[PDB]
Amino acid sequence: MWELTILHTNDVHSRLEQTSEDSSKCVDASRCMGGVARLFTKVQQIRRAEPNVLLLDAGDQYQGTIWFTVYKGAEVAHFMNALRYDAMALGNHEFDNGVEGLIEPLLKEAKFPILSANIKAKGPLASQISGLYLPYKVLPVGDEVVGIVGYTSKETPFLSNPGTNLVFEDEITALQPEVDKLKTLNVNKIIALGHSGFEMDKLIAQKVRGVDVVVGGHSNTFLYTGNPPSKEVPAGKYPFIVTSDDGRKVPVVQAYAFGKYLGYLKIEFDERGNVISSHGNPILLDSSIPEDPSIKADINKWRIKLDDYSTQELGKTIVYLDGSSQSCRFRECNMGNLICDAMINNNLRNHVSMCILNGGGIRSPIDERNDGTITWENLAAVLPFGGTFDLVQLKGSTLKKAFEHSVHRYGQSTGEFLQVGGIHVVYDLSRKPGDRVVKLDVLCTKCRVPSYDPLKMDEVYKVILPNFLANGGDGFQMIKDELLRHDSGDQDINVVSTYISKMKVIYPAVEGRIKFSLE
Amino acid sequence: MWELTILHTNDVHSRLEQTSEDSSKCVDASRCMGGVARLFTKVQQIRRAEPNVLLLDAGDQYQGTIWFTVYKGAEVAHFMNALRYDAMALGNHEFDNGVEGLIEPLLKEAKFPILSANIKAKGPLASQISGLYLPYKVLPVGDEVVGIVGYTSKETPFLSNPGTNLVFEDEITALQPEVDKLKTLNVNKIIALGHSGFEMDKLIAQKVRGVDVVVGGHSNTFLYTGNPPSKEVPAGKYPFIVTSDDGRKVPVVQAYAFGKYLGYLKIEFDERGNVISSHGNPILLDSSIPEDPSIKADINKWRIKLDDYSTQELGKTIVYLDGSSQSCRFRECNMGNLICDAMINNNLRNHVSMCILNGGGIRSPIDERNDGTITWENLAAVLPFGGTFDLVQLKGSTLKKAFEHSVHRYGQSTGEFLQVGGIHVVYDLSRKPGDRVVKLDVLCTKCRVPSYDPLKMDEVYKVILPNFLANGGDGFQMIKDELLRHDSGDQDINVVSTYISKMKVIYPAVEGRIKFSLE
Ligand SMILES: CN(Cc1ccccc1)c1nc(Cl)nc2c1ncn2[C@@H]1O[C@H](COP(=O)(O)CP(=O)(O)O)[C@@H](O)[C@H]1O
Ligand SMILES: CN(Cc1ccccc1)c1nc(Cl)nc2c1ncn2[C@@H]1O[C@H](COP(=O)(O)CP(=O)(O)O)[C@@H](O)[C@H]1O
Ligand SMILES: [Ca+2]
Ligand SMILES: [Ca+2]
Ligand SMILES: [Zn+2]
Ligand SMILES: [Zn+2]
Ligand SMILES: [Zn+2]
Ligand SMILES: [Zn+2]
Repeated sequence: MWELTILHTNDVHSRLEQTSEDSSKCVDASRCMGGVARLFTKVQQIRRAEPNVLLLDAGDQYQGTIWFTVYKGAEVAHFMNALRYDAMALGNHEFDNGVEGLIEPLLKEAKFPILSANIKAKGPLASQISGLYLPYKVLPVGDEVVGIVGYTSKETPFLSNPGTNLVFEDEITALQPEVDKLKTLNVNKIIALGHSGFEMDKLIAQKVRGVDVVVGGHSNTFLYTGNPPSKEVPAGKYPFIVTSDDGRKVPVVQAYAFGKYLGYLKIEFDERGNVISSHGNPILLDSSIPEDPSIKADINKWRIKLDDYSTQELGKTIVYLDGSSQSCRFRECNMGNLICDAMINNNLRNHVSMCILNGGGIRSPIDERNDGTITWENLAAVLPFGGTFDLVQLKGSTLKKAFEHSVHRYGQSTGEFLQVGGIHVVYDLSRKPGDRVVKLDVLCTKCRVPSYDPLKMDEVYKVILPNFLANGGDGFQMIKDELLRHDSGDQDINVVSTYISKMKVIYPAVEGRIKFSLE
Repeated sequence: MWELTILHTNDVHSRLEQTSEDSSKCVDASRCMGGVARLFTKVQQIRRAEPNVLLLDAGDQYQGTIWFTVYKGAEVAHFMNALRYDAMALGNHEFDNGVEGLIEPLLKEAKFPILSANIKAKGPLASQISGLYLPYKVLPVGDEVVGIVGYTSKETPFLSNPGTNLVFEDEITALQPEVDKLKTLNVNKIIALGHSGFEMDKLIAQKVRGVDVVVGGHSNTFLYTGNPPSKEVPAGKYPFIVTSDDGRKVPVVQAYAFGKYLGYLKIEFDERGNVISSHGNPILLDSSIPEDPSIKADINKWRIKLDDYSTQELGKTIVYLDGSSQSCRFRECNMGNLICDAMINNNLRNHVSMCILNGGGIRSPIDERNDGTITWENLAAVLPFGGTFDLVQLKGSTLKKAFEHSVHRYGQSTGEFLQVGGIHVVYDLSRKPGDRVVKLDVLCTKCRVPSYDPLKMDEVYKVILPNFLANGGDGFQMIKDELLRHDSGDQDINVVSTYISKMKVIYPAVEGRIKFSLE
């Protein structure tokens, strides 16, 4: 038997420092979690104990906090290099700052292979990106070799800005010939490492002949065997077992997000590279694990430059600003109401009364226990993308279809669920998709006293929304296709920041803007 | 036959200048109404035409605009004297600034008799107030005499600050011996002029033997025969006929409020002072009637001092601020929501989440068509009383009873109807009084994310409300009797003014805080 320990992270999203349990800024250091210093301690402890170890990342290191806004990936190359990651697969957020934002800060500076087998470069770009990422890497581990084959979401063109020169093939189509090539090179132990979501990961496990294990990301999937150590509810056992079409049991793993957990899988291989068994569980990187002092001091050095975004108080909150995915993708969330109220307040300076906002665009909560203080740093984790809040004119029919889209596949923690302003929507999830909106009232504009009236299909409404939605992001194709007017607006973070400074003390409530009917 | 023309006003409430149709500040002079200059023109036109005329006021000249805040009744004595009023009865708002606020500005300066037969002075006050008001006045009108007997609401001690030295008797008990005294003096034509409301007026007509006509006020009752000329819906025909217990047809009249109409009743008397017939209608004092130039110039002179309250823009509204009685005493009104939002914003600077406000305390709307400008003058007509917004701690049971009180006699345009903040109430008017509240949800305080939960009878809530309600005003005896804590707060007008200045542009909506169930 030959035992391999796979350590893995995914969707770290710029949480270089330790954080609160909800992955927002660490205030009470006594109960903080994650961060690269604490992760280092845990990894080193495992490397001391186990002779055959791989530390892998399944993408989306890019984007999430002021670390990325300021260092733009240089912090990722630096601290991943310091942690001695063995390999990384490209995620969609690695393309947020174009191909040049991936090439210069990360690809040219990483000391570990960066992988994607389903990304093919064309035109002038093909010439200089050659060699900076690889379809696979064969890694020596003890007296053996392990093949790692990469993959990135085929949907990346729609999720990010990878440009016109990169082609994203179907993951299964692209993976099979690379796995077959590795098998002809006598590599009998193969890990598929990539960034497409748990559903695609299970499909890769089922269909790509020769993959022994799948390490994934993108869906922030939490898997656990037994009693979970924190608030994340398991979506399945760890590892999640898939029976392949050629009859093999293939473990599929993922480790939630934000560096809160370290994924840990032990695989028992035979001499021909068959998986005899596997077991493990994600390790909660809580305060019981000490933060490595060398890494922590280097984090404290890089932290100096970021304190310009922490010293200015924009305002105060006396309520928890719930920007969690568990709230904002399933129900009305007070962070969504705050952001929509700021959006409407900004354009009103009777003009435009309605706001829609994809809940998945709210990327972090903000805690009120830090003497209620809100800084640019706190808001930057909520709104990291540098988008704008645009003015659009829609038909009632278009809006009805958008609200049907908001809940068409409700229950999967998808970002399309809409947060609102100037709208009172009631859904009935017992009804079929496309017919779940049972009430949709909107604030009148052509009235001297604003009040709620039923939306009319043949009428025209002005809505403030992110450019992400005006461009048909999150499958809101009907908005881009059917809109009547589209005016570009102010930068998202500046809109909210200005609103918080005007109000001084905020207390946004959940107040019945979105409801679900029991009957 | 001897014909008398009675001209009458009531509840003028400091509308010395002409106003908008809704009785708020005149902006578009082309369509403005009321005011003392326009009233003078109409009265003079009638005096030229009819030889036997009386111009009467049924109280509540005091309180309503910056005119009263600044001149404190000196403007009332002055312009009533200029209009040559023949008599006035004391209203409840004539006692708002104590007995000294009635005595010095008005009683010592009026050139016409001021009347009340059911007000008896005691102690040290009895000595100097003697003669300044009278129970009645016998007035020469041509070759005849007409007796006018006054009356003031027996409830004045609870509605105003008349002090401990004045006793308010039952109107009928006090009126009968004065009417009997007038009959022994061979006065066969008697007008009862007073300030108790249309219901008491009908009772006086029915029960006080010898009263030929009742001229009233206090309930802002609009009566009309035929098609009404503006937005006020008639409560009955003009005059309203009562058959007395001794078998006589007694006309009862009232002329709405704010000087928008001039009450006009022609009475045909026989030689023994029996009413043979009567007819008339309130005259809409609209732009077709020219404003008298002499009065208008004198109004413009007194106006100079008030322009200090008009030059400073506190902020802007882009919506009509509906502070009308027709909205605020019957349904959720956006002026109530604005005032409750300002009340909560002021104390929050999780602390206190709920607001209740008697709709009758909202004394005027504010128009948005004046380039949306809001001044101290505009807010002073909304909040003329100089009250405070106090913090109180109530049991859920107490709150439930207050909300039952808010709709116990719904439909009568009474001021107890509550406007709210941090409360979602649903009423069912088909149910019996005391059991009409079908839903009452309140914003949690002991929660990190505020949200609505059903009120609990045995729990404790902190509510911001006017001192008027904390003192059990508008029959909210349960608040004064059952409250657990009462802290005095900031001046009402300053709270709203400060909130408007912080927001800069306001757009309060009607948003479902108060609802009525159809079933
Ligand atoms: C501007 N920009 C990025 C971008 C778009 C185009 C061109 C360049 C850049 C975004 N803008 C906005 Cl508003 N919402 C977004 C965006 N990126 C994701 N999201 C949201 O995040 C949800 C997915 O979150 P997760 O479940 O954590 C997976 P992942 O971390 O891969 O995003 C989506 O369903 C969206 O709602
Ligand atoms: C402070 N103060 C006065 C006052 C109280 C006590 C001691 C000294 C002064 C008031 N405070 C407040 Cl908040 N609401 C009031 C008040 N005076 C009336 N109201 C309201 O106005 C309604 C009646 O209005 P109307 O139908 O037009 C008759 P009227 O014009 O006679 O008031 C009442 O039902 C109350 O809701
Ligand atoms: Ca194998
Ligand atoms: Ca008579
Ligand atoms: Zn991610
Ligand atoms: Zn992703
Ligand atoms: Zn009045
Ligand atoms: Zn009154």
